[PDB]
Amino acid sequence: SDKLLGGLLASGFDEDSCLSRYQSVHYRKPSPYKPSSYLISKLRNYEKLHKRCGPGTESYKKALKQLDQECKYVVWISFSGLGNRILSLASVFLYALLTDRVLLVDRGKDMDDLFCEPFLGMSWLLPLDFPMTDQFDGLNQESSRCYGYMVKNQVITLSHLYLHLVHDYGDHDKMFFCEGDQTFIGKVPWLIVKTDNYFVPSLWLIPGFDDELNKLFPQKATVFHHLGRYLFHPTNQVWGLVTRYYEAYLSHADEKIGIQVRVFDEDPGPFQHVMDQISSCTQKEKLLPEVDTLNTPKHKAVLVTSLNAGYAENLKSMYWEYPTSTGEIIGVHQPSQEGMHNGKALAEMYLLSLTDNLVTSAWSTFGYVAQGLGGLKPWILYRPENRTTPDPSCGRAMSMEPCFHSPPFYDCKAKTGIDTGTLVPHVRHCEDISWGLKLV
Ligand SMILES: Nc1nc2c(ncn2[C@@H]2O[C@H](COP(=O)(O)OP(=O)(O)O)[C@@H](O)[C@H]2O)c(=O)[nH]1
Repeated sequence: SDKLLGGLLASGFDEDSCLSRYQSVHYRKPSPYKPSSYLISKLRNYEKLHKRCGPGTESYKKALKQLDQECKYVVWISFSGLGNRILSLASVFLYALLTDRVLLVDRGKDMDDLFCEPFLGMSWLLPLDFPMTDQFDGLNQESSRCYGYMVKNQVITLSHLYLHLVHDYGDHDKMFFCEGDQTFIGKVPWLIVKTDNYFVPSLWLIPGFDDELNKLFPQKATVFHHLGRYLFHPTNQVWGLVTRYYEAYLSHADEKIGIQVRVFDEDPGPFQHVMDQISSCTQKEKLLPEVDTLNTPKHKAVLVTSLNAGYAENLKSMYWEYPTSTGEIIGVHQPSQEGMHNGKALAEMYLLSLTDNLVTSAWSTFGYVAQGLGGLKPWILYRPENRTTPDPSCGRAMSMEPCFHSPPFYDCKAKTGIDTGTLVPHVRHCEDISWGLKLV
């Protein structure tokens, strides 16, 4: 039932310690995407595993002694910007599900300040004494237990491997995405991953993983919408930022439009070419109305997020200064202008996720997280060139999924390059960044 997201969440968490977990319902349209029964059982079974093998259990103490050389593990290193961390952690989780491993999370500076516990009865956090923690900063493509390094140097009983899956990775790190190397990695009890990518799409190209993924996800472009909603619930101090903003500014409207504005440029602007992009997109797509210089009205709330407030200022000044062609009543709202940090950034992604129709910015993982949690197939503001308003200014995404920006392009069987975006109908080149891949 609705608190549990059609069965995706388990009941029995203590409510006061993570209010947001089951108070989604009061702020959110129910999602039209039903998790499959298979997936539900995958998630209930994972909780069982994570309980038996989790941090602090006897089995975890037993498995830990294998670091000097019936439970296996993958560890995520807190690394990169928040949006990356969300995506990448979700990917690692899917990985864990596909390899019968326990997920442990490096809490970094902030992870448990931002997210509640997602696994009933046992913490997902990596213990603070974990032997290898001090190495995490230093782990890279040239480390001795780097899988890519070992393959390159043709080395090959491993108790642990580092898996370098950062965007800068290479031909050898990429072999992670091949069946045969998966077969070998399969036997290693401790995996340590550093990554900044939503690498989910290339898992669908790995035989055996394909069959399971088809079953878990009959609707293939719901991977981040289900797993993201399962894993990420914001803590009480983040959720207060959401509820307070939503209550004060947002909850009167017949309709909500999200506009997620990321401008990848070392000058904060604001830029007139992007202002014009945003008013062309919202108008040409009938997301917001035109204004004039000469039923009964709906109220639309425009939620703008950006580092700079100039975009929201413009929209605000336009709908203030001029009547709408439609008679519609438009209000424009932006929460911050950042130029608690991480907490505001998360809240804003969750407030985006609450909108009825979302505009995103090309290449931005902030937009990916918001679209995904909300189950929103967005309109993507294309990445400009030469400070000119792209024409067309935006277009509808193929699907609500996040883009894998740095995928491998290798046919593991033939052992030769290949464009892995043109192999199956459900894995395609991204709308924003044509190099990448996403599920459709
Ligand atoms: N609060 C807030 N922070 C933002 C916004 N846009 C960018 N940021 C900050 O800059 C970071 C951008 O990195 P990331 O989250 O990985 O997303 P990306 O760089 O757009 O792909 C965000 O996490 C925020 O800390 C915004 O609209 N609101």
